[PDB]
Amino acid sequence: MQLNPESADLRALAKHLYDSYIKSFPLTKAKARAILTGKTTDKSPFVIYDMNSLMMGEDKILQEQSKEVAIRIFQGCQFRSVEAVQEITEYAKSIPGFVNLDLNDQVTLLKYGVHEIIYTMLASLMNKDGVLISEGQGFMTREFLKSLRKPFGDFMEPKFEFAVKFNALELDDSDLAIFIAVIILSGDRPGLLNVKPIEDIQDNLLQALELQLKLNHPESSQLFAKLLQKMTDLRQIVMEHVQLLQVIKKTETDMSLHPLLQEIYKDLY
Amino acid sequence: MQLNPESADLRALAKHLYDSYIKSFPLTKAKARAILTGKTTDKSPFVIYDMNSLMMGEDKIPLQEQSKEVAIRIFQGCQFRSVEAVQEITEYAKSIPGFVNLDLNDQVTLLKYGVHEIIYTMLASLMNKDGVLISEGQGFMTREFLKSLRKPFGDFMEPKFEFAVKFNALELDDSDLAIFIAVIILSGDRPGLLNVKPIEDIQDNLLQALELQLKLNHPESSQLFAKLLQKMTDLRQIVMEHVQLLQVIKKTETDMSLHPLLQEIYKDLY
Repeated sequence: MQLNPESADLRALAKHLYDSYIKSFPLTKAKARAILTGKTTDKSPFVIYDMNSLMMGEDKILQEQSKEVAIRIFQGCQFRSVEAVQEITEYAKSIPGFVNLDLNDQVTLLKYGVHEIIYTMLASLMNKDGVLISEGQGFMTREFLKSLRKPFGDFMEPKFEFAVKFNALELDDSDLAIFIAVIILSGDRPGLLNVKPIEDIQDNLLQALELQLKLNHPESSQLFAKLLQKMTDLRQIVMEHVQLLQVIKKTETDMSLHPLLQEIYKDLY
Repeated sequence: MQLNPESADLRALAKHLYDSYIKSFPLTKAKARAILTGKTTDKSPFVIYDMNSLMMGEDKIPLQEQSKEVAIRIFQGCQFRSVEAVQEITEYAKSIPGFVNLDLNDQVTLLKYGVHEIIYTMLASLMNKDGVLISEGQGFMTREFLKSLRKPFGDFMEPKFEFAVKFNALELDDSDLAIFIAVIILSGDRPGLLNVKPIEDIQDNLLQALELQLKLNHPESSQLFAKLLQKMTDLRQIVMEHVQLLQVIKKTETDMSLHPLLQEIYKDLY
């Protein structure tokens, strides 16, 4: 490793991705950690730890029902998911060379990868106790999400399980900006014609990420390998999610989905 | 990259894994590629490209519907080998430095989730754009023939062929495969394990060994380490779509049994 024009360019590529990551995503890992440790005073979130804390929290964010509780939560998860797909698309277009690829392959790269990004970025909002909700305005506890009516008391546990392992790597927004870009640009997704120009964009991004982690994480040896193996855990989560979603469409027929999400989930896994 | 005691040890770890890989697996990539390119002069396999080539081929290896009878036998022969393969992988796993000293419940666990990932990584060595070597180089079944089989069997081999194409383009050899296989086995993030600390401790070395092997052996391929690691993603997807498909053949066909060794592996998996 040395200071040469190629290394200087890999840093330039890294800065670019970071600046566009900041421009695309409003709730950054730095921003969310600050809240999660109480370093901010403006963003003091309400904690939803039970039913009585949820009903009071709905005032900020029939006679009696617990079914309406699991329905309302799940709908709000897909409410944010749609807003998130918009940001990821805005971001994807800023990756050097993405636009100049086949548009039918741009559609493809975003179709399979959007969910992997969603969950990578969701871990930034999480801790062993719970998740930040409503752009940092609320905090829903892990155990509360777990107590929800079957089979909803299981749709968030794999994300929390992942989040714990991922967060132990101690990555920052500068590292996440390259990693997110790496995930998008993959030459092993189905329905791709031009894998050659994609694998060349990713080769640069991987070269950029390897250097970023070398400079930023002197302590973590084999982090590059560790971070790359998390893409395996992300695919499993995306797969177990669509597998769980088929149970919602079947067992509880009266549970609709947004047409933007309906197109993504169609003919996926 | 430098020559120091740690690097010398990583090479020793690499040699060890290769020598046990050779001892465990009889049909190596080198061996299979020679058959596939007609460089061997004895192992001349019979090509099964349709129905008539299969019947004549069955002479070399039920009044029911022909298309159903043929799909059933093929699918059974895929699992007959799969069993023989699990035995080889287990023999290999025991040779990885530190595997035996771990928890035996964790040893059972690691092999439970990883055996299928290895099976498919090693299956790609027997494959080319045209088909797959069957019965240890005695036969060659075509991709398109496997694709024509009665629903939903005409779909169980396509993901393996798709993978194989991408994996083989990396141009790995038995030395590289020997470390990669070992890396897959020592996966930390699997269910039913509490001793993640010693498991990760083994994989960190294996990964360090693989990074050096690819650096020395593949001077041309600059991000081969990153590329090869991303294939573990494709392997998990295949193992997942496989168990998901296996569910269909039991619900569709009541008269479709499985070997008790495989029955234990697939149980409570994905």
